[PDB]
Amino acid sequence: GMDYQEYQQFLARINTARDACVAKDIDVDLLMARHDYFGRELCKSLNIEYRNDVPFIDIILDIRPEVDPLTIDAPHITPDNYLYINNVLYIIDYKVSVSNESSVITYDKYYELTRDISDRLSIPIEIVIIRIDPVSRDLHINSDRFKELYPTIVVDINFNQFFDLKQLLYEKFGDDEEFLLKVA
Ligand SMILES: O=C1c2c(O)c(=O)ccn2N([C@H]2c3ccccc3SCc3c2ccc(F)c3F)[C@@H]2COCCN12
Ligand SMILES: [Mn+2]
Ligand SMILES: [Mn+2]
Ligand SMILES: [Mn+2]
Repeated sequence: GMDYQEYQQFLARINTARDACVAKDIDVDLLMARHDYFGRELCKSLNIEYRNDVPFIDIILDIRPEVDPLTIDAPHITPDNYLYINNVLYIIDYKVSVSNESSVITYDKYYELTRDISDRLSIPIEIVIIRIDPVSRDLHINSDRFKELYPTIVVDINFNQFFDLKQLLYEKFGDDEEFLLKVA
């Protein structure tokens, strides 16, 4: 599961919170930690270095190190990770969601903004959204090309600890109207 030091920090934050807005920050942080926890376990399965929100220009400079960083027309996107293999750039983003809604938003955006730099570099750029459903624990990957690259991708984890911390948060703030309708 998640780190013991990380778990206790959430538990301390929940026990000291008295205010809805602080409680919603803990809620958004639980989602971020849950996402990052998935990323690290996924990256282990894919045998790639764990990364998060890496600037696209740093990706171009890694795969094509002769490119002038001062004068390259690159998109201003920060994908979770990438894999450059057989002159194909796979742009990876981690998702933890019961819905594909957030996947379609990220795909449509990353696809549209990588067409030009793909033409410029003469490198095909494949957008790979890797989503785990946190209930079913099923792994859904859009990219056929990415799935043909790898053996069947298995990320055998659960989010029971995240569910538990969220449950404690709602024990304490479940009757706070300001918390229940808090966005942050
Ligand atoms: O890196 C991400 C990102 C993802 O890669 C993602 O898959 C889902 C969501 N993301 N993001 C979320 C985020 C990420 C993970 C879990 C919950 C949240 S909830 C709002 C929020 C994010 C990041 C910072 C922040 F201050 C936020 F309030 C932002 C959005 O766009 C830029 C980069 N990014
Ligand atoms: Mn990200
Ligand atoms: Mn992500
Ligand atoms: Mn695997």
